[PDB]
Amino acid sequence: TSENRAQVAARQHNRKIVEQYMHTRGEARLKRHLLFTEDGVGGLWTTDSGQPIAIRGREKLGEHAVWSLQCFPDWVWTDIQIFETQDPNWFWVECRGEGAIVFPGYPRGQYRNHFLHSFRFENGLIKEQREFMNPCEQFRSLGIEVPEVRRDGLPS
Amino acid sequence: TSENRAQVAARQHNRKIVEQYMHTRGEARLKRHLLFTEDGVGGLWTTDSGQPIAIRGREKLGEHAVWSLQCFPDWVWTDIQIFETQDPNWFWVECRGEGAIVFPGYPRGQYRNHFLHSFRFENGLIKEQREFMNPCEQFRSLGIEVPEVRRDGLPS
Ligand SMILES: O=C(c1cccc(O)c1)c1c(-c2ccc(O)cc2)sc2cc(O)ccc12
Ligand SMILES: O=C(c1cccc(O)c1)c1c(-c2ccc(O)cc2)sc2cc(O)ccc12
Repeated sequence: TSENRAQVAARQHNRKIVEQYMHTRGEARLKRHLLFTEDGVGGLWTTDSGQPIAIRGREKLGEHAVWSLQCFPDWVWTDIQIFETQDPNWFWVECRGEGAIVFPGYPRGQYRNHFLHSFRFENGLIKEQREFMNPCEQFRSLGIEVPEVRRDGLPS
Repeated sequence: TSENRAQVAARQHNRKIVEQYMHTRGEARLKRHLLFTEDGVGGLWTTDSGQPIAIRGREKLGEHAVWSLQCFPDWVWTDIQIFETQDPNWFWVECRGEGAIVFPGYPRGQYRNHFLHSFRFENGLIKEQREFMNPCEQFRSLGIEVPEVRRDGLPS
């Protein structure tokens, strides 16, 4: 059907955008915001406070990349697995990430973590990117003590 | 093609299993392990230590459900969104979960969180289930202090 053709076409184009995003590194990160719609949103959905840190708007995304290039100067996404879905405009990615972390007021460290990303598209560009990770590993990379759930009472 | 028919059939059956898993509640949780292969694995991939808590084998999954029915006595998954993928044997689920948490040696609490699940299938049953969440919300539900990354030096 004409609908299936349109959905197939959208999914193939959108997959190329996800691939490009995931392989953007170095100075090219300063232009990654051009993969978003003008009102596109990106950011980190898993933080210590329980609220997302959402960067709203293509312009603010480009401004944020200037910061992230300083505080994550050599970040790489690795082990990238891209998942298309029944929605041609919705993709998920499982990957790892790694790089130096140079966060204001903390010792320089090395950060490694597992990540899941969600990518939702509109008219050929990213409308919403969300990443999900375990913040405990970011705490460790910053030298912040991670609390330990006591396991004495739990099954082996 | 015959391959596409086989993949389409697998995906439709597997989706019904994911739906059944996500809607299993109450005493029916004691039989949820029958949705797994004999060597199937399930568990929690995001914890304070950074290592998964994997429950290995259909038999051990059924034993674990006895524990989880005591310590999460009224758990419900809500806001369930099931994502098929290009792999007919791989699904992702975005959802929320909620219920009392009655963990050994901690005050009884109420736990709410956002979750992602991965479901991989073999021969019509779950070979690997993995959940991913932000442990900071589980800490809060247990009365454990969550450290705060200092944000003074960060862009507004
Ligand atoms: O790393 C990040 C982060 C968040 C969004 C985008 C990004 O590129 C990095 C964290 C925070 C952060 C907040 C505002 C900001 O302008 C830069 C950074 S605050 C915080 C608290 C945590 O517990 C864990 C992570 C972060
Ligand atoms: O809740 C869970 C959990 C884990 C797997 C399956 C399950 O049903 C529940 C956590 C833990 C746990 C470990 C062993 C066990 O037999 C029961 C529980 S240890 C720990 C540490 C954290 O930081 C956060 C969660 C858990």
